[PDB]
Amino acid sequence: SEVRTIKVFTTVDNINLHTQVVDMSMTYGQQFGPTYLDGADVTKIKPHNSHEGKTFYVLPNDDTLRVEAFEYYHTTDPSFLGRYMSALNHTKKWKYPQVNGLTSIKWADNNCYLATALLTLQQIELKFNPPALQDAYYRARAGEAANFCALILAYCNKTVGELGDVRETMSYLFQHANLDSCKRVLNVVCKTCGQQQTTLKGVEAVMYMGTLSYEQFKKGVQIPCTCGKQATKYLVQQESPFVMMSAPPAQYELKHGTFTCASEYTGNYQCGHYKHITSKETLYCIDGALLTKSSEYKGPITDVFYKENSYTTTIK
Ligand SMILES: Cc1ccc(NC2CNC2)cc1C(=O)N[C@H](C)c1cccc(-c2ccc(CN[C@H]3CC[C@@H](O)C3)s2)c1
Ligand SMILES: [Zn+2]
Repeated sequence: SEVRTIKVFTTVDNINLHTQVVDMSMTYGQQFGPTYLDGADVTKIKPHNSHEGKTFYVLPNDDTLRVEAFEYYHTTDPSFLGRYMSALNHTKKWKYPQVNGLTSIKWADNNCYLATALLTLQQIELKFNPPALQDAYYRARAGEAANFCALILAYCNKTVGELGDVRETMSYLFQHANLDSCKRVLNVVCKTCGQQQTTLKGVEAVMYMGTLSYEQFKKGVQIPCTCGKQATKYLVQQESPFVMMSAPPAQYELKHGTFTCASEYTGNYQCGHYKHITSKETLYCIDGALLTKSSEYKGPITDVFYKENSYTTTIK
């Protein structure tokens, strides 16, 4: 029969486009290997006329594509692009309403943890190393978050519909961000073992598990020492744009102007629901597309974010 061809573009980054002549006899899979159009898998689909001039993602099967992919995503995981595309096929159908001047996500597929992560990222100063996240984060801030959400899912190895932990999600994202200048100095004091000082850099400089209260962390927290006597750990020095204080969910009171934003978590381990509390002129509770306002808050909180620049203790 007649051999028909169209010109299309292939890519791994949607920056470097590569002109290809495709036979309309054969599947994309027979000519490129696994191929995606706007996240949708077309590997086993024959080219349509409407495809002419369109861009298709392909797996890097040569050194040029492998390098462009690594430079863009900062990963060599062979399944990364397929997972990104599979997730994108879903997140492009989500609604991203502007709620309180920020981009949120209307609830679907257990995406409350992503909505809360996305709302937190918009409030804190953060530069991503992968251009993929830089580029998608810039679009997410402008209200176009489908790509950013699909990259978060891909980078965090989460299925669409699986409930995730906001603290684990932020931890992954922080590990792909420039925090080289973030520094934390801790002092642990025991009656027996004396005073020992530790300096933490990067992700460990901005995250703490065991208290929601920045003020309590500064005053001092009780931790088990090596000897088995209780010891006091306190913050001596903090240099970072923000700090993230996490703990297992507990009834907490949030007061206007004493924090930036917080993760509320109702329900049981791995099957609950996240809401985002933010401090503006009053306390805002952002629940996907749903918004409520209150002068004060009491609820089960698991993450609190406070802004920072430089803090030095007055203790000793
Ligand atoms: C949602 C989710 C997904 C995946 C994972 N995976 C693992 C962590 N990495 C691998 C976790 C969670 C999770 O649920 N996190 C919350 C913050 C959380 C964290 C820690 C503990 C708990 C809880 C314990 C008990 C609970 C029931 N309710 C309590 C809380 C308030 C009080 O009045 C009753 S929730 C949750
Ligand atoms: Zn001790």
